[PDB]
Amino acid sequence: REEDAHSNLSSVRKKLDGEISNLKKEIEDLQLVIQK
Amino acid sequence: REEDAHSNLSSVRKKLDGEISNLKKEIEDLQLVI
Repeated sequence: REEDAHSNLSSVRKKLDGEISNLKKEIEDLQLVIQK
Repeated sequence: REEDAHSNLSSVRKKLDGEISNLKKEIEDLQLVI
């Protein structure tokens, strides 16, 4: 149960960590466009 | 081990859901001026 449950969770975490990194990064790009 | 790890995961997971939604909110609000 809890190996697969650890995997199910950690794969969700792999989506959650991925998005959050695209979010922090695409903000940086966006601000480099914004800067005036 | 794996139950405390279940907690170590779900705590971080809740910290993720939180921080994801902060960032996602602000972006979505900000886009509304373009």
